[PDB]
Amino acid sequence: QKVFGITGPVSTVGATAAENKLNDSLIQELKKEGSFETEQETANRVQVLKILQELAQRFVYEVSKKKNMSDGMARDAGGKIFTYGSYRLGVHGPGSDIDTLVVVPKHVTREDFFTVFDSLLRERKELDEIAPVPDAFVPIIKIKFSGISIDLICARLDQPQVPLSLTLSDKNLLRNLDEKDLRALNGTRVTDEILELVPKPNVFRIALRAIKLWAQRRAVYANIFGFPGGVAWAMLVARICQLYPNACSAVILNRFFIILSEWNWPQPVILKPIEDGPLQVRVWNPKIYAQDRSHRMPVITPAYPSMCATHNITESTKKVILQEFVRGVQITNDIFSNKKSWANLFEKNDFFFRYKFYLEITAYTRGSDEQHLKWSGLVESKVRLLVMKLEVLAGIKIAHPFTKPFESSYCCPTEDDYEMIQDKYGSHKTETALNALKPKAYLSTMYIGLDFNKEKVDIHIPCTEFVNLCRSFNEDYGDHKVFNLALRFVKGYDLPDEVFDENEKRPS
Ligand SMILES: [Mg+2]
Repeated sequence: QKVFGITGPVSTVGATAAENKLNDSLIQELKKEGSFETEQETANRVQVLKILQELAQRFVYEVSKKKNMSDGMARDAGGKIFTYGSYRLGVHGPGSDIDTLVVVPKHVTREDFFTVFDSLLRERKELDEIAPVPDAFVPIIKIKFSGISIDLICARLDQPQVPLSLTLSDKNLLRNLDEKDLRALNGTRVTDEILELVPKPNVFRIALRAIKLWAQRRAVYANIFGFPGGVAWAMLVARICQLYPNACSAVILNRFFIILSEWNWPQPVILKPIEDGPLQVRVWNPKIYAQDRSHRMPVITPAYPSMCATHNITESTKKVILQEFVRGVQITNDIFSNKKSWANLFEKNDFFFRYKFYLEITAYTRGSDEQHLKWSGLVESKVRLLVMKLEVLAGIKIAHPFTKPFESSYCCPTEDDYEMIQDKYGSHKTETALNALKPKAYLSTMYIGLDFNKEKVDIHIPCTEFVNLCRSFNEDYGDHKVFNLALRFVKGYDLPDEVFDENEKRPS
């Protein structure tokens, strides 16, 4: 049974009463920490999805009519919404976006999605916000609609109709699709497979809710900065579910930390045998592809074509993940022996207390929210490259990127003030000299914690290269009247208080 994975179960023993009690405690702690939304919020999501399906049909219909098709053929053309990622898995929370895919027949172009479908959304009274990003890895429209955040992508099939009955599991659907359409289909195909690959979906969901919370709190969740993201975490949980098909989620978590802490990296985590299929694309294969051999902690997607979802993991972030696995073993063991609580497991990281030195990376923009989102996105996208350059330097013991940029915005009349913002920010010694308060200047700041092992050592070259790289991406970047980029080396005693919550106090 594929549900027991590629190695067979470790144990088919069922949960005991004591284990189920630990599981009840685990669920109550998840509830206390806000993991679950209300029944009303779930209803609200279901309603917006009905509307999205209606609009997806209307979109395909309108495009079809514009290309001179009869009413019947335009109806027949169809159009269908799917969800993927956390909502589709049922592990979403009150804040969560719905990752949503719009699948359209062959005559409906990506251009049509960004014009006709985009306009259909803008005509709705329920639309709160809309931000099209036709450039992203997967071209996307991000919206808020009746208060719910929806992330919308589009895939064009090589068939003239998209009926309501359509499922995406048939790998023949991938024939004749361009790279972007393949990418677009991959998310939903993988999510759907993960669900079919675990022995008991609700055990999986509770375990994954816990790992998502744990990973966010422990600052090991962010694919962009070299940590596993949602799909990778989902697959790691799924693997352990297969090994203990009759276990309770609390037991899955204990076994998870142990197994992954002890695992023989770079040996891969795989949920089902790697499939071949009808395309000429490479499937993950460290035997024959040197890039694949380089993956440090490979977590491989099950849907054809299999790929490594954790390719971004670096030398430094691997160490952090493994450290966090070890803490998890210690703590869950203690919870099982009734010495510690689930709340102990989910305690927030102490990133800003644990290093003597930090590198601050600040992306400034003076203009619209749009070009800042684009600029910072760009700068944010390169941070992992700086980490890889820093971490291989002789003097550097670790270069540990934080997982979330600190965001800020300001009243910036001149022209002068933008200059003054770039100056007093990043150090607690000079930061107080800000206000008001908060025409606008944006900031995104990433932090890299540094551990060094005649002192120094000199990190300025990779830093300068990083700045030059980010400026290179177009002539605008590039400017200096609008876009700017700063790297600052700070001691821990001198970190800005944006970095501590009103719950901790700064070290010295
Ligand atoms: Mg998302």
